[PDB]
Amino acid sequence: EIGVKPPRGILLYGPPGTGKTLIARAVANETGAFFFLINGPEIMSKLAGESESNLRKAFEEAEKNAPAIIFIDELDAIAPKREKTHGEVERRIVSQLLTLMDGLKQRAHVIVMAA
Amino acid sequence: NRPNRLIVDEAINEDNSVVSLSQPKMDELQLFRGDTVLLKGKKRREAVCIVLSDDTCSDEKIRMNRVVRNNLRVRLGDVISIQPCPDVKYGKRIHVLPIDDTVEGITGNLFEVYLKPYFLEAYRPIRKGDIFLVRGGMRAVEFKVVETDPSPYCIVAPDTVIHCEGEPIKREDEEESLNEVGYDDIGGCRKQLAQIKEMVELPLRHPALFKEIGVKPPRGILLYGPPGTGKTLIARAVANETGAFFFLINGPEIMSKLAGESESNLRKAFEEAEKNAPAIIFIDELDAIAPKREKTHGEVERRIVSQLLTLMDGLKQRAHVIVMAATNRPNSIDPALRRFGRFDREVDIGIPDATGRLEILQIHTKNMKLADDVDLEQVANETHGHVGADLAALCSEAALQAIRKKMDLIDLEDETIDAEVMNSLAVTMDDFRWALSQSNPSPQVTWEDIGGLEDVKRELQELVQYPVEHPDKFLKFGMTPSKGVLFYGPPGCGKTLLAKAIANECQANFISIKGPELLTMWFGESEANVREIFDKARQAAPCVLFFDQLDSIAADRVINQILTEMDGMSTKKNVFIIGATNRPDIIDPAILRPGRLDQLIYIPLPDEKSRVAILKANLRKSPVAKDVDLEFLAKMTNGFSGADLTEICQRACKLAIRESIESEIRRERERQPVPEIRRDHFEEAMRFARRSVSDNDIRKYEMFAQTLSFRFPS
Ligand SMILES: Nc1ncnc2c1ncn2[C@@H]1O[C@H](COP(=O)(O)OP(=O)(O)OP(=O)(O)O)[C@@H](O)[C@H]1O
Ligand SMILES: Nc1ncnc2c1ncn2[C@@H]1O[C@H](COP(=O)(O)OP(=O)(O)OP(=O)(O)O)[C@@H](O)[C@H]1O
Ligand SMILES: Nc1ncnc2c1ncn2[C@@H]1O[C@H](COP(=O)(O)OP(=O)(O)O)[C@@H](O)[C@H]1O
Ligand SMILES: [Mg+2]
Ligand SMILES: [Mg+2]
Repeated sequence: EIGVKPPRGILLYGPPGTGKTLIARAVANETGAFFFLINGPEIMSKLAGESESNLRKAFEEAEKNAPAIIFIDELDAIAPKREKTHGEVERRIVSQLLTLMDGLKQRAHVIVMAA
Repeated sequence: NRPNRLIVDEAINEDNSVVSLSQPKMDELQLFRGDTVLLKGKKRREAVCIVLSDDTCSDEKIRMNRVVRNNLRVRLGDVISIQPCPDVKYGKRIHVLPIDDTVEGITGNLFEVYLKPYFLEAYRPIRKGDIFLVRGGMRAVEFKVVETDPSPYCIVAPDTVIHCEGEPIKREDEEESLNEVGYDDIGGCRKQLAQIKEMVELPLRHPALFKEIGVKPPRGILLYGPPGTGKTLIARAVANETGAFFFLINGPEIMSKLAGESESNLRKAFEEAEKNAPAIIFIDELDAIAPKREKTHGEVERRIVSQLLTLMDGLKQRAHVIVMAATNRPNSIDPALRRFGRFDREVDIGIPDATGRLEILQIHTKNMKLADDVDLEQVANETHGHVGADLAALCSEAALQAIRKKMDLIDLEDETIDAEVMNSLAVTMDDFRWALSQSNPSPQVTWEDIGGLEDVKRELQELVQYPVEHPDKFLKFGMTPSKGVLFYGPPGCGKTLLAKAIANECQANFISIKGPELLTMWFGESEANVREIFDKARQAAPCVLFFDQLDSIAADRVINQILTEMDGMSTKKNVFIIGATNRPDIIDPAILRPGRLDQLIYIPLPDEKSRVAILKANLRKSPVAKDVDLEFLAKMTNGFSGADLTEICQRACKLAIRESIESEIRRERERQPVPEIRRDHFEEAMRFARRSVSDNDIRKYEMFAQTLSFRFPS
């Protein structure tokens, strides 16, 4: 009614031990919306291109169970500087994540967190 | 400004089928009442309606109701074009579809209740996609025209078949089409938008014009700006209100595709662009898709860059397609892309200005429910460095403060929120003020200190201020002011503070260097020190250079470097040099020639009256009682410099301060005055002091003075 879109991406950053994934656990335990958990290195797959498809499938799994929350633990594992990345698959994964985040406005009911 | 252009006006008795035009403009267009005409507005939205006339209508205005206003995606005061729409045939079969929430809870037959009476013998002209509102039933229901036969323009005759079975239209789709994004939405870049439109639409609209002059249109347009300016928004707006087909390519979307599938996508984009000419290709974030070919760790990126190069070179401009790019780092784009023939024109999208950011805030906040108190102009002023993305984030933060203010009355655990709260909820100026609070945008010495030498100070203004005081007179009358002045005499005239005062009077920084500091006991370091000092003076212009113990500088090539750089410094006219010498005989004449040090000013020991002036200055710096006589102190300081007299004042101040503190501490301790000085302390400081400069030094300086009377004939 007031006319402002919800915040689509929240980044939790801090020194080790502060309680970021503890916040994630608390939210996953006491939120109403369906909770999807993503661990960065878990995205990797041996088959050609299956890791980007894993990120994609996670996002559409959030789509079907809307509203949803996606938690991407250890975001720096899969989101380094593409100017400094020497690997093709990692660069494709970062770009795929960027495309998903840009479409997250199209989603209209999904919120993603990262620690 | 054209007769076809008509300013939007309110309708009085015009329904969805009729529009009113003034009689003089009705004759000007050679139009007749009852004719069918084509209506064009923003965002390439058209309509067809019956044309009528109203004598109460202003000439420059056109009458059409709110529904027709919506169908043209405009508001009151906007500009639309009017043209005849000949050969609109009678309808055979047209399909209309309702809106979901407008029909929710309605279970009757849509046709009989709404459509047939509203289309009964009306001969209503309707174009595909038009939205029309029909009264009746329990509540007014909106409908969407999805299909007509013939298309797009048709007349609903009595024999026209009307059917509405199918799927209703959602509110989200209609809302997205309604708000969407136009040229008016982008604010603060009207110059850049005008340049873009004239650069891109003219080859699309008039390729023949470029053919006649014989000049090929620009092939590619490159957008470079800091992140947040709105290049993607400009791309979307161009995608909207251009007749040519628009194909959008995202750099991340192409990178995310597997190797060889990005190649196929680029090929298919160019093929579709040439197939449906005229066309536009946009590659957003060109830096993402095209890294520097010299420095790229992946072969796939180089392949994609080279494929883009070949495809853009292969464009023959007969299809007249324009490729368009946007970036955050223009230098990150490959040099081959920026060369002539590829992305030849580059458009800079800078940070919006105050009026521009006020415009941006207008569009951002016009969706938002607003109170009367909040003023957008003050917020725009307080956002000096905020770019449009920061403005949107600031709007969100202000809304969030409104939410927090209404948070206490509401409950999070509730499944629904109360209506009285939301109609009570409103954003004020204070919310924007808090958002602004959190938001983050992306000499000393004077002339009074030195007592005396007022004429010397006037000479100093003649030296320094006159070029600024009257530059026009200097321009008319050949004049290069002296850049160097020598102060010769005892170290008792305050020339050090005269330099600071002359620098301060023009608010120019002042540099002071001691004589032995220049030496370095190295073969070329000492000379390089002088050159570095002269460079500092040149770059820190306007400035004044002071060389304490300048004579001590003067086998020895350092002085010769000084002459060299003093010759060189003549190019810059606002740098000044002042010289201090302890003995005048030692300094070489080559230092004191005109062009290096042409003004010789004698610095005399302070006068007794000048000593009283120094005493007044010291009374200003430190409170002093009137029991002591300033004349007596000045008399007793004949052989003492101004510095030693000031030190006498300082010591007297110390003694009197000690006396006052001791008396007040004695009073405070017995419980458990005169910071102004007495004559006793002044006598103490007089007898403590020793002479600064003997008579012999004054004899030397006087002899130097004597080493330094005309009437023209007839
Ligand atoms: N603010 C806090 N309140 C209560 N317990 C906390 C808090 N912060 C951390 N802890 C506890 O300390 C430990 C911190 O581990 P945890 O992995 O949650 O921290 P983190 O900073 O999010 O981790 P990492 O930096 O490795 O991602 C856990 O046992 C957690 O329960
Ligand atoms: N001049 C403007 N007028 C209206 N809205 C603007 C303006 N500038 C920015 N915005 C708003 O700020 C946001 C800009 O997002 P957008 O992705 O288009 O920016 P950008 O600078 O082109 O992006 P990027 O850095 O990814 O190239 C949008 O919400 C847009 O509505
Ligand atoms: N003739 C003078 N008249 C007024 N003040 C002086 C005079 N000579 C020195 N002073 C004061 O004494 C302080 C030290 O001066 P000093 O550097 O010894 O003079 P000089 O530049 O002749 O060596 C300065 O702050 C200056 O204000
Ligand atoms: Mg953790
Ligand atoms: Mg952008």
